[PDB]
Amino acid sequence: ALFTGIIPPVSTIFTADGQLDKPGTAALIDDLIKAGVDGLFFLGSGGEFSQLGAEERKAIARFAIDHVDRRVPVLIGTGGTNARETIELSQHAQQAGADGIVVINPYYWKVSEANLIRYFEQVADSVTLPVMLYNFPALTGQDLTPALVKTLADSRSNIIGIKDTIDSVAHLRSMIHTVKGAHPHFTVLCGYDDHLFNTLLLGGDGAISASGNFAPQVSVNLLKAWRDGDVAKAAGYHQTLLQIPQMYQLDTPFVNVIKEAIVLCGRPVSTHVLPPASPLDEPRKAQLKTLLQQLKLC
Amino acid sequence: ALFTGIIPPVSTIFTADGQLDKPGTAALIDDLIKAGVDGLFFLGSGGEFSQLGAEERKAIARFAIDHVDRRVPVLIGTGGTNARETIELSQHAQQAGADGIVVINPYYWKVSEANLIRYFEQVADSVTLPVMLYNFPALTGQDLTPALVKTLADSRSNIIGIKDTIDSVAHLRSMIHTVKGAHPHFTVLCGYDDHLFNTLLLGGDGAISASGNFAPQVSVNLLKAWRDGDVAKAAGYHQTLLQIPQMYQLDTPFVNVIKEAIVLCGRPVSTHVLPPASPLDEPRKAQLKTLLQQLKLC
Amino acid sequence: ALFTGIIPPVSTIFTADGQLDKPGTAALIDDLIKAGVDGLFFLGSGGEFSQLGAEERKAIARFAIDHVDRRVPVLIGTGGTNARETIELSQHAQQAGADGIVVINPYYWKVSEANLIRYFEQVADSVTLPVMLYNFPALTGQDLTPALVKTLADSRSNIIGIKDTIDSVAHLRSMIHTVKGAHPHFTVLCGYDDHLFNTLLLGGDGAISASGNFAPQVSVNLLKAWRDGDVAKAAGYHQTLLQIPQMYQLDTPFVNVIKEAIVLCGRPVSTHVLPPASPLDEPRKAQLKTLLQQLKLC
Amino acid sequence: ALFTGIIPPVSTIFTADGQLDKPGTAALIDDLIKAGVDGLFFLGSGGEFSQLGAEERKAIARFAIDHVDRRVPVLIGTGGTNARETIELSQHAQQAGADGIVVINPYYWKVSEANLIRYFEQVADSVTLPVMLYNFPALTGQDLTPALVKTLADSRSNIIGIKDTIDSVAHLRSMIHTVKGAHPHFTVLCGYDDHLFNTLLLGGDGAISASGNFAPQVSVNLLKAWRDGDVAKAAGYHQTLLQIPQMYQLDTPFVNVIKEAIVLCGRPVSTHVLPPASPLDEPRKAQLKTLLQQLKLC
Repeated sequence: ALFTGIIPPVSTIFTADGQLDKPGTAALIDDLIKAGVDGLFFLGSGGEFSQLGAEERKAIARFAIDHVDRRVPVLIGTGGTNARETIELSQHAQQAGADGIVVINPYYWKVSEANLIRYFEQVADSVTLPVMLYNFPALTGQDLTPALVKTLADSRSNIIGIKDTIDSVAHLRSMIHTVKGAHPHFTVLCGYDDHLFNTLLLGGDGAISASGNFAPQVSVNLLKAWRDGDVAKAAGYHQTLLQIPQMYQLDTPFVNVIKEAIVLCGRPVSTHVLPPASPLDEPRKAQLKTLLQQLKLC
Repeated sequence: ALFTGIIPPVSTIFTADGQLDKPGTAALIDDLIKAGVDGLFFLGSGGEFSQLGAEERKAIARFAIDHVDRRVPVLIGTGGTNARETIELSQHAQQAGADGIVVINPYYWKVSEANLIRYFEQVADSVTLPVMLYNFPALTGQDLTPALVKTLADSRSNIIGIKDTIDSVAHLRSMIHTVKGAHPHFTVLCGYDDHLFNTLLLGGDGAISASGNFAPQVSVNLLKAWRDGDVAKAAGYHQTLLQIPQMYQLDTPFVNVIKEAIVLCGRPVSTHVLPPASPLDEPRKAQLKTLLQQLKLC
Repeated sequence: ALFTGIIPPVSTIFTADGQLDKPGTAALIDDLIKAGVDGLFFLGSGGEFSQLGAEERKAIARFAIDHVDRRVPVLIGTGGTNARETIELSQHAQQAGADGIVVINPYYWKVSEANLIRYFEQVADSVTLPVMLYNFPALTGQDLTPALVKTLADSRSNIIGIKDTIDSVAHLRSMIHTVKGAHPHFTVLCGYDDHLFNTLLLGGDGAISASGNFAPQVSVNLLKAWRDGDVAKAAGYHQTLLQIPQMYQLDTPFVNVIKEAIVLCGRPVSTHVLPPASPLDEPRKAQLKTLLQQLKLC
Repeated sequence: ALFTGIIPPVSTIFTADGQLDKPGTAALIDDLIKAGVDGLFFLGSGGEFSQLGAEERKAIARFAIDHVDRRVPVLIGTGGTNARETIELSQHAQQAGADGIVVINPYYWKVSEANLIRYFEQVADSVTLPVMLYNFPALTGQDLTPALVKTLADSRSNIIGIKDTIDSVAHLRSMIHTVKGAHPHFTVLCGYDDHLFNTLLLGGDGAISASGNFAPQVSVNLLKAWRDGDVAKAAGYHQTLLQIPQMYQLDTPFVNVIKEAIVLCGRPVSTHVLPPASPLDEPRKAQLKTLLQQLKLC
């Protein structure tokens, strides 16, 4: 099983001009590796992939991969609506030294099932890297069903995992039963902090969630306790993770909230976010600070 | 805080003629009280209230309350679309000796917010009993928001709880935060087996869920372990509760599955369900058995 | 084709104490027959079926059937969630002298397709009357697809039409293509005022819509002009029907608006509605008046 | 009022290698101008904007603008998820000689209302050109409400129109009332063939719809009859438009269908579409043919 455990969707740090901030991004990366995470996911939703151009995306992927320097496995989010660009980004990721790619379904047109299967087959066939699917139906408007994901895992042997970003115990349970039933080593990662514990108890593999960025120790220590067989200690961390997502209601998008949390929890970086996201105002930063303090996160 | 803990939505047991089966109903009630439940809820969704006439509802309430004979707190589900009837069913439940009523929002017309607040205020004023709200938006098509629930709890002091039937950590967390923040003794009970653990860890109060009928020991042992500070033990029971809901997929509606489970787990009753529900077939009964066996429930 | 043309969903008139107002209801019935409608539909959504008990429904049906006295075809809405009651209301409608019944799908539980087919088969077999289906997915949360409706028309020969209540050209077109393609005399009536014209141009058969109560001359004259080949005259009435539904925004439910409009347009009746509906306040009554006056309807 | 009447969302013609086909696109352009359209819209949804890179889009806009050579007004679709790119495409379109831009809301993140208002204000402030909004909630997952459109029309005087792409008489009626009530020359165009007639009768201004490509004469002729006060002639064209959208069911996306209809109605071009769209198979091409022949379109 590839890409198991805690694999944060790393924020991309930008300067005030909206250019990749190399020292800031590098420092966040080294904080996360230092914290014991199992891998790093660049250019996911929280990494602002959808607000970046293709060449910006390539430059960021290359920098991120080079800085990591094989210390942990690296995943690159290569999806979008332009399928030709997906292939271009996916092959670039492979050429630059990524260990895998993460591919969301096209989120403008909700393409027919036949087009959807064909889309994922051809992205898969375009690289010889492992491929992880990315389900985010709140944003895409099209759920990757456990049945369709099984079909894909049946069709292509490099389709080996999923980030299932959904607030649903049923979706996760059924994803694990349906797909891991047929494909024992298929990786099921939840996209939400507050589902890591259940995911593990259901027989899934970990999480790619936002709090990996500013509070990686909570998820890391939950996974460690769980693997140790210390279910009480695991559940104590889960109790914190249950409460964290209150801060994501502060703005939409909440990539600004995640970067301000990174700052408040001890890492000085530019908080700049790319439009149409916008800075978190002072009242909502104070609100964030008090929540992080209440959770003993800073 | 009223109605806390494990409060099963008791199945209504009927003979072949579609008439109340008093001995079957009595025996189920007596099984559940013996299992150590904290209360009994009659004529919830799983009790088939929506397939019953007003007079039959009154007959069932009467019989159930009298048999319970004050051994545990009793809730009666009195809602529907006919608000005159809701008031009639509520005052009947009070006169008959109920300890509280559970009231769903009208589920044909999704009435305006002003009509909805008025409805709930009107039914709460019709009785002097405690009133629990019932949120089940998958069936009602209209969610009872934490903000609207708070308004109701501010507005009437006998509106004291909610059964929040939803597969959503966010909805439960926000319910608890919003309403219990304002009303510390307001009772939050989840409607799904697989959210009990999370509900307790979030600061809520228990569950009214289907497995209460055929595996009450699992939720009962979970609540007891939790209240004893033995979180690992509680998590062990949660792991069973996480898996149980796959049986509910066998039919729609799944009131037939619940009764077949009661029989399989050791209580012989007739498993008759009211139209438009229909008998569970032999192949699906066979799948139910092996799931219950796999979970060590029979 | 049975039950074609203009068939108003007649409001039920009640006294201030919430009982059937016989003179008021009889006079509304007589206005509509005088206005040239093709049928009368009692106890539809606008007739407040979902707010009335079983015995009130029987009483209203009997009175309405008797007052009409075979001068136009009479339909009775017999649906609900209690399928045993649907059968008993449908059999009563037949014995009382109704010409057909209109049956909505169960709208609490969205039953499996197997259960849904079985339900409509059972109701259709309980009577030797014409059966019209009622699709209202905004309220039911479950669409009667053209495929499913064709399966029902294939299955029972007394399932002979549908009231399709949806703001969708595509749903109406596909309903007509699919069902009338296999059953040329299956009747398709739209449930909204502003789709009557399109329904006719698409090859369907008329409307059961709210404005049939207070402005029946608009629909009746549209249908007449269309059959006369005076398409420009039809389109002029259509322009009025396009603007009418802004008045329905005044309340939810808007059964109060419909009764107030009957009054405003010349027929003094009591405008009492059953909870959870409530009286229309004086400002919205005035707004309703100004909308009617703008459309030259009073 | 700017950009009224019939403004097709022009197909982008590509060669078998996926590059802009200049002579094919030029021929389509000249066919439409010659058919009497009131303007041309490049890089809408049907123009495959979402499957194209930013540089590809700039090349297409430049070529289409230069080929039209001021013969009719030209709109360019500039939107996407990357707001910085939206501004860059919008400024490029103005510098290239476009008459206006059409801007969809961001369709990955559904941004907060504040972020959404701010986005359209900054795109509008980036150009001195007329701006038309684009509502397509089936694809974006975020409806531009009549109330929000009116707030934008109040805020920026170059925000002067909307393409409202919705199967809804209610949405169109309310859009027209709310926004044109406040701004009499704000232009409301429907996005669907089968709502053109209702749009005009409601007080709106025309259509940007797929059949403008292959059957422009139907819409042009309808608009001409309407403006002539010959409503019966207009309604005869509408009867064809009511039936056209069956063909769009043949694939998702249906950009392939539109180009194959262009070919079947008499203009030989390459019918290549960009992934994740795919070629229409021979069976579905025949089906398209028979549908066009039935409507006397080829």
